[PDB]
Amino acid sequence: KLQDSLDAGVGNLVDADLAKESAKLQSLQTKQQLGVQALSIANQSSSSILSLF
Amino acid sequence: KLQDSLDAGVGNLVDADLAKESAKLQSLQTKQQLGVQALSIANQSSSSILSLF
Repeated sequence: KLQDSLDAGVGNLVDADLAKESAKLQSLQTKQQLGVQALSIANQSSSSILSLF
Repeated sequence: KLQDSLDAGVGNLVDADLAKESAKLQSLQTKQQLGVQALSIANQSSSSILSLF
């Protein structure tokens, strides 16, 4: 019983809960796709100079 | 981040505003054509004396 309680305490000490991570993964994947879109929009800005000439 | 800030500072230090140059260039082209035509009209001062003789 002592070894059981000790392993349970180590598991509380270290193990992460995954139900939070199913949310965190979705949020960061969506934010990454928005970041690539924002980076494309930022890269495109230089094209306007050519219209002036 | 610090190298990005230093590069942005150099860019503010030396970059030209091309939208200003788009106006300044056409203004100088028109002024140059006016200067050439003015020099052409000034060249003909010798023409008037032929009528006197």
